Amino acid sequence: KVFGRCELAAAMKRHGLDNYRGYSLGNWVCAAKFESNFNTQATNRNTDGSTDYGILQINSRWWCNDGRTPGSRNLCNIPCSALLSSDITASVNCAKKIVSDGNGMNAWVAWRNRCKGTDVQAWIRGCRL
Ligand SMILES: [Cl-]
Ligand SMILES: [Cl-]
Ligand SMILES: [Cl-]
Repeated sequence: KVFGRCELAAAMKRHGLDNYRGYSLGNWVCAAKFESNFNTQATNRNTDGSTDYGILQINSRWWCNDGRTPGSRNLCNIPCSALLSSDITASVNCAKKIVSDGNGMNAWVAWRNRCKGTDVQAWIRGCRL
């Protein structure tokens, strides 16, 4: 499923991500835009042998299990494939853990490089919400 922008904003808000760990909704929408282009099915292999999964590109070395990643910790206790679902619940639950791990949203490279410090409220402009 490829979410619309306002559609994803509404889902993220309903799931309690708006202002979670102090990160406004636009931060989360921007992160998803550049991590997955709002595509729940997105997967991308990383250089260390891990893979990033889903709308928020959650990593298989630390956070989810994909069965093929050396050093995997599965801290979200979830199969990575469950993070590719059309329902974002599992990705949100795991993202809440990631953003609580000490470095905030810096855990998302695309957020750090493309969202951090920018006018992130623009990502929710026009939405009823
Ligand atoms: Cl915002
Ligand atoms: Cl959803
Ligand atoms: Cl923080």
